[PDB]
Amino acid sequence: SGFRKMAFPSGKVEGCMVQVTCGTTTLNGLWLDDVVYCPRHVICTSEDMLNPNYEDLLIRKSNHNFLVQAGNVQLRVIGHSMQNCVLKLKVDTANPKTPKYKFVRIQPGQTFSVLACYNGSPSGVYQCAMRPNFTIKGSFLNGSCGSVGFNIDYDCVSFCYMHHMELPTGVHAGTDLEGNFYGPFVDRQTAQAAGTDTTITVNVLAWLYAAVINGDRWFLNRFTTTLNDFNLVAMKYNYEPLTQDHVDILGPLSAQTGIAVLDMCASLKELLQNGMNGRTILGSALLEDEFTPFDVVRQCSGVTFQ
Amino acid sequence: SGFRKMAFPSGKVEGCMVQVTCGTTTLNGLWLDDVVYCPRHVICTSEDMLNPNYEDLLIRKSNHNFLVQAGNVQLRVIGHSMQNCVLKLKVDTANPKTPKYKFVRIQPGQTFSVLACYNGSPSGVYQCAMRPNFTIKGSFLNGSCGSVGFNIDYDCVSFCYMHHMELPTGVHAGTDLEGNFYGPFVDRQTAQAAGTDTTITVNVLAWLYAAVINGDRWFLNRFTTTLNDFNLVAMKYNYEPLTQDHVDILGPLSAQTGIAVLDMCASLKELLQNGMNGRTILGSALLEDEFTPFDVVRQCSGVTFQ
Ligand SMILES: CCc1ccc(Cc2ccc3c(c2)[C@]2(OC3)O[C@H](CO)[C@@H](O)[C@H](O)[C@@H]2O)cc1
Ligand SMILES: CCc1ccc(Cc2ccc3c(c2)[C@]2(OC3)O[C@H](CO)[C@@H](O)[C@H](O)[C@@H]2O)cc1
Ligand SMILES: [Cl-]
Ligand SMILES: [Cl-]
Repeated sequence: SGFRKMAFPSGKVEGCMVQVTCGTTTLNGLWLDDVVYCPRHVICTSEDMLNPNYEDLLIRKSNHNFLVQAGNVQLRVIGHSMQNCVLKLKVDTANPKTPKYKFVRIQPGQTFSVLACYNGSPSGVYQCAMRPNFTIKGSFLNGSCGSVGFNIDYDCVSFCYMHHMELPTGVHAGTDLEGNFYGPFVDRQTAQAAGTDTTITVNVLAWLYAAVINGDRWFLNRFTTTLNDFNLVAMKYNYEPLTQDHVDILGPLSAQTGIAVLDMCASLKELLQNGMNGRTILGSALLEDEFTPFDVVRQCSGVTFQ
Repeated sequence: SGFRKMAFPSGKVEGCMVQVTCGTTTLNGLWLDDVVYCPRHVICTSEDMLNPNYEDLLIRKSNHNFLVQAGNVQLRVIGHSMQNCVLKLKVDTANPKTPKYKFVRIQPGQTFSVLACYNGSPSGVYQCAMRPNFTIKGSFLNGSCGSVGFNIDYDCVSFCYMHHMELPTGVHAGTDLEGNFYGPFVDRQTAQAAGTDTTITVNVLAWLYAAVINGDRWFLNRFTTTLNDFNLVAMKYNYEPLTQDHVDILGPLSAQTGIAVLDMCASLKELLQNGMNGRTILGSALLEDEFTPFDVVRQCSGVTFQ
């Protein structure tokens, strides 16, 4: 036992990272089959970003202007095109390391792993979640744009995110692999502010289920509640309303533990009202919301990937 | 910016994981060059573990009894030998994926990443630290024995840990790659209890330096202290005494931030005495001690690995 914020093994995605340089800008790209995906702002300069017209900035570029390096070998670019906020560079070699993969657009509250990269070289891996206000709370220095978020199922990598920018508040915005941003964010430097960072209540309960499975049970109480009562409390603490679909996704953890979902909501409610009183749950002194119900089951079941 | 508990990319180690079965027991092994390392308790049954005599249990084994599978291909075992608590199985093929690597025995307070594996297949990766009482607080289900902890420098993997067992308290014990356990723990089921889980003060300050670099500065105050005063406080809160070598390792973060190490200790001191008052630092409501000073510099500098 033990429960930890665990990322997916990163090897399969490490094999797709490449460096992309246009003019003076270098960032990362993702090499899948014979196509290299990267943020389109690689073609921008520093003022270019105040109010760029990418359609016009790309007119000045040709295939030979995009220097793509995979490890120490240069890749040949035979085509380029813009799709939403991403450029797709067609190279003349298929990546030999391409895993089986899919492109998916995730929902707020879902989690995924990030392989932070600089200059096409991996730096580290950590788990993140798509926040209800559509930002992620990552770790990104300059040059990390183009690093991707992903989940792995069996032997299929589902890419879900590509990094594009940092708000003045230090949180992060990006796109899916079709180039569409999560949320209202745009790839220009402007007054962009994030909405409320509401907590993903269904992940919190999942994590409370994890704790009981992993021996922490002090928060369990003699009470129960209803969805309509619970939700008055979640609305007061800036929590996502809990829904019947969520109660349903929590069924399996409820079955394995024998603790009814609504009794667990009653545990969460008292914790919101009274705090933890200086105690801890799974090593944390605050309620954790970046573990989905699939993530607790997966980690508590030892699911592996081939 | 942003600061997160980041693991090392796991691809290089994913290429060394293999399944090891002796009789009915399956666990993981590490395939480096032509040798496969795994816990010696793979040769034990269930009662065998109360007070095993591995010397005698191994006398009953031969090379053909150790079934080593790498992905879907079986490996041929041409030799086996015990070194402390690990068995070394010599196979007739060198692993083609062997990275450059080293075996190191770490010091308490040092951190490393774990690639949790089941049946020779990776499941996830997370960062851990060797605790002052020589246990690690991991995530391990049955079948995870043999998963390794590691750090990567440049393109050299320094293996530092191999998982072997769980104490009744849910914390974990293991060995280095030479087969010697960290701490007093032995590979038998007995009354083994962990000593105090003291906090690694030099990592805490490192993380306080990370927070200031990442915009959290509310804990900074108008005070300073001395090592001898500070240490009276660390001793009262079950913190490791801070030493001059530690002040020295913190120099670079002190230089980059302009906050004197002893002023930062004065910040840590008030936090120990008054608590955080319901606020948070780098997203945590408690003081984090599993980031070493090298880990903050590395993550805040974008160091990558080839
Ligand atoms: C085969 C051995 C094994 C596997 C997994 C676990 C841990 C575990 C954690 C979390 C969940 C579950 C199991 C699970 O879903 C939520 O529990 C449901 C009700 O018992 C069950 O119907 C599901 O098939 C599923 O096992 C223990 C032992
Ligand atoms: C080249 C661009 C760059 C690199 C790294 C960073 C972040 C950074 C974080 C943490 C530390 C340091 C830097 C560092 O050690 C601790 O700061 C010391 C005093 O300035 C310096 O002497 C060291 O070389 C080292 O830069 C910013 C910009
Ligand atoms: Cl916390
Ligand atoms: Cl974490």
